[PDB]
Amino acid sequence: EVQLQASGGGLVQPGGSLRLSCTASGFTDDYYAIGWFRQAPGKEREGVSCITNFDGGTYYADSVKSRFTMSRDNKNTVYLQMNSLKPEDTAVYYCAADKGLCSWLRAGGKVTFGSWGQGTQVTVSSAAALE
Repeated sequence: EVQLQASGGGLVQPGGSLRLSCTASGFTDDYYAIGWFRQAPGKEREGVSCITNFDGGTYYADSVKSRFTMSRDNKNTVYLQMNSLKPEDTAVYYCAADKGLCSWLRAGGKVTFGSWGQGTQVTVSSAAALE
C-alpha cells in the first residue's frame, strides 16, 4: 500500500538545524517525484524541495536553495536537512509525492496529481533557547 510516513519536526533557535524524513512505501513506477511543501502561519502554501525518482535530480524553492539539502536512503526514505534556519522557515512541512511533476514547486505550492502526508511542525524561534 502507498504510504508517506513523516517525522523530525520541532523547535529550534534561528541559525539552527533540523532534519525531516519521509518514507515512501509501495511506489513501483519509476516516474514519481517526492519532496516537501510547507504552510507558514498566515501564508499561502509554498513548495520547498523535490527529487525526481528518474535521474535523482533535485529541485529547491528559491527561498531555501542555499540552506536546505535533500538526500535519499535507498530504506525508501528521503531527508530534508534544514540549516541556518530562519524564523520565516516556521511552518507545517508536508511530505508529498506526485507523478514526476514536482507540482508543489510551482507558485502557490499546490500538489496536483499526487499525494501528501500529515504535516510536521517546524518552529524557528528564540523561544527554543528556553527549554
